[PDB]
Parts: sequence; C-alpha cells; structure tokens
Amino acid sequence: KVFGRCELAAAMKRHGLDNYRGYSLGNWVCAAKFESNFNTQATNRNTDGSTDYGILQINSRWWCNDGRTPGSRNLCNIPCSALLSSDITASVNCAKKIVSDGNGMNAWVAWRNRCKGTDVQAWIRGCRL
Ligand SMILES: [Cl-]
Ligand SMILES: [Cl-]
Ligand code: NA
Ligand code: NA
Repeated sequence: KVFGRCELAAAMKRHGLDNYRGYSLGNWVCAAKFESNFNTQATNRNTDGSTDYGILQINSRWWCNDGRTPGSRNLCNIPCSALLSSDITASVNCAKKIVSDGNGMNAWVAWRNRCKGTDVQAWIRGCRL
C-alpha cells in the first residue's frame, strides 16, 4: 500500500507515535516519506548483505529475521516480511523499540539528513487529526 500523507499521519497517531519518546508526529511522517516514499512494500539491500524493509526501512541485521542475514539478531521478534503489510502495526511496534534504544531517531539516516532541524510540522499541516 502507498499511503497518502494525511492518511499515514492518522494511522501513526492511532498507533501511539505522536510525541512517542518526545518525537512529534511530523518527524515520523517526514522519516517515512524519505525512507520509503510512503510505500509499505519498499525493500533495499545494504552493502553488508542486510536488507531494509517497509515504510520505515527497518534493517535485518538487528531487528527482524529474513533468513539470509547471517549473524543477525531479531530484536523485534518478527519475520521481516511482516513489515511490508498494508497494516503498519508491526512496523510501528518495532520502531518504538528502535527509537528507545539510546540514539532516538538518529537511527534513521534519512531522518538525520533530511528531517532533523527542519519544519517537520509542515508534514501534517492541513490534515484532520
Ligand atoms: Cl509535528
Ligand atoms: Cl540521507
Ligand atoms: Na491522505
Ligand atoms: Na536478523
């Protein structure tokens, strides 16, 4: 599923991400835009052989099991394919674990480089929330 901007904002709000660990909703929408272009089916392979999955591009070296990343942890205890569903619950629950691990949203390179320090409220402007 490719989400609309306000549709995703609403879904993320219902799943408890607005101000989760102090990150306002616009941060999460901005991160999803530049990680996946709002596409739950997005996958990208990394140089080290791991792969990133879903709307928030969660990596198989640490967070999910894809059967082909040797020596990986499955810290979210989920198959990586569950992160590609039109239902974002599994991606959101895992992202909550990631953002709580010490480095905040800096775990997402695209957030650090394209969202951090910008007017992220613009990503939810105009939405009925
Ligand atoms: Cl915001
Ligand atoms: Cl980047
Ligand atoms: Na929308
Ligand atoms: Na893994």
